[PDB]
Amino acid sequence: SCDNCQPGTFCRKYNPVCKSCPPSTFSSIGGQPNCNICRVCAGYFRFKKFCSSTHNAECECIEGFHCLGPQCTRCEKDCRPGQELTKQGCKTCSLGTFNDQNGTGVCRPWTNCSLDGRSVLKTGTTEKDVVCGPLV
Ligand SMILES: *[C@@H]1O[C@H](CO[C@@H]2O[C@@H](C)[C@@H](O)[C@@H](O)[C@@H]2O)[C@@H](O[C@@H]2O[C@H](CO)[C@@H](O[C@@H]3O[C@H](CO)[C@@H](O)[C@H](O)[C@@H]3O)[C@H](O)[C@H]2NC(C)=O)[C@H](O)[C@H]1NC(C)=O
Repeated sequence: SCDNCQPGTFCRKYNPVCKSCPPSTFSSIGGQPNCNICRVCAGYFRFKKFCSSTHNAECECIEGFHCLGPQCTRCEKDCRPGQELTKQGCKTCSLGTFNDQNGTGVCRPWTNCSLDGRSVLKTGTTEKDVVCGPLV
């Protein structure tokens, strides 16, 4: 029977032979009637894993970008200041928080001048921390 075939092959029900998957195709399961066409990673994408007869190629994003979604279906540009990288992609810092860093970092809460026993000299932004004053 055609079900005794190993991975990296294709096999037909009417004439059972475990013929090797040809170049730039693959099969992970076994003795299917076809091989699947190998993925290519170009443009904004790069190869994280390459294709072989047994496994598919897997993609990365280029420098300055990052994978978005389940199986890196798209690339997103790395976050600006005032944004943070989350699972749903770059998102703006919520009120009271900030991030001054470009293409990196995490939204951290504003300095609390009352907690330090000080006055507020300048107000906070999504991209800028509060500036505190003297001690009261
Ligand atoms: C400076 O920080 C104080 C206290 O900060 C506390 O500790 C920090 C390390 C963080 O964990 C903070 O999340 C935490 O607040 C801030 O004062 C607090 O403000 C909150 C939000 O307005 C007050 O909550 C309210 O409390 C009343 C009852 O008192 C409720 O009815 C409201 O529904 C609401 O929950 C909270 O009372 C207050 N806490 C204290 C201990 O004072 C302050 O906002 C902050 N200042 C600045 C300028 O950012």
